[PDB]
Amino acid sequence: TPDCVTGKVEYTKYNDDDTFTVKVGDKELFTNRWNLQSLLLSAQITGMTVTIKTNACHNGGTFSEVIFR
Amino acid sequence: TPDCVTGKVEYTKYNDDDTFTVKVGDKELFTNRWNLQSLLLSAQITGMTVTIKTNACHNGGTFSEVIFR
Amino acid sequence: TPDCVTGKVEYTKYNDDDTFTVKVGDKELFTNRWNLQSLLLSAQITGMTVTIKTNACHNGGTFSEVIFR
Amino acid sequence: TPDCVTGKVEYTKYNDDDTFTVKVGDKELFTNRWNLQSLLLSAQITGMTVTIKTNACHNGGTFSEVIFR
Amino acid sequence: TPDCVTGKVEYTKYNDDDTFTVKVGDKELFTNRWNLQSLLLSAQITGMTVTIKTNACHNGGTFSEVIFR
Repeated sequence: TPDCVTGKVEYTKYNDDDTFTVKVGDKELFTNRWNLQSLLLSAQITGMTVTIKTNACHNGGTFSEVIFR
Repeated sequence: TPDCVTGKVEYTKYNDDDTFTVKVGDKELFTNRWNLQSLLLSAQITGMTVTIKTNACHNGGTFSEVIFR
Repeated sequence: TPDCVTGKVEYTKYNDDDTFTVKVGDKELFTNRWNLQSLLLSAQITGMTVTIKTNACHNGGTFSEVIFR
Repeated sequence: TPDCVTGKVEYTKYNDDDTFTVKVGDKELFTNRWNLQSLLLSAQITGMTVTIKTNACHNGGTFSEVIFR
Repeated sequence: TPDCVTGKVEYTKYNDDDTFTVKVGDKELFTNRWNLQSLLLSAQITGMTVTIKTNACHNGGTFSEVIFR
């Protein structure tokens, strides 16, 4: 899957539909994977660099693959 | 959903009905989303600025949307 | 419900019946709410001041309401 | 349940069966309590001293009661 | 289960099939145990040494047993 954005997690958002948004690089993207919520907030808090890979690489686009570096 | 309040989490409260209350800005708001409890306590502990988004923007109002910065 | 004790968590204990005990101020109290276990351990580790609210405000009293500050 | 051993968690072992071995002081002890399992991991991650309470205080002994200090 | 690799977690990856991959030593290994995800990211974050035990000890192999040190 192509890299979409890489960078520290700028901010995150818990959404009303229970999905979870991250702003990384130039994009907000959201995931419907419950498991990723804790992981991504941890990554935000600790300032980890993450790479979000998705074919739907647009603002508001969906993702389910993350590399934590 | 419009922003309701933004600030550090002044305190949180675990309620007898197992809902979870946050005090942010000038409002106590509560959520019954279990996923949010650990996210909100982490945001409080680490001193994140959160924005609670809700249409019940008044004391005692319910919410299910949060930005963590 | 009335405040019972306020202070840092002195220690916590996971009990054989799967309830969870905290010591705050001069009182040892316990809760049967699963949700509170990780929250209370996190409060303890991070040095948060908690207020345990309960009408059973005595050693061995049960509680299900906590303010984390 | 009497004290068995007090110390920092030397290692934790998540087993195939999903049981959870912990080594504290010179004792390797197993527990089947999933929640207690994740509290121990948090304790080890953050450097907490714990007291494992059990009558079966030998390698391979079981427990279900811990004091997090 | 026999030892596969021992080392710090170099990076981790959340996969589209909801399994989680760790790079330790010269191996990428993945697990389907949800519970291990947070613990493995934590080990990565804190620089903990892990020992992954599996018979599938080869790049891309699966695992379900870990010792956190």
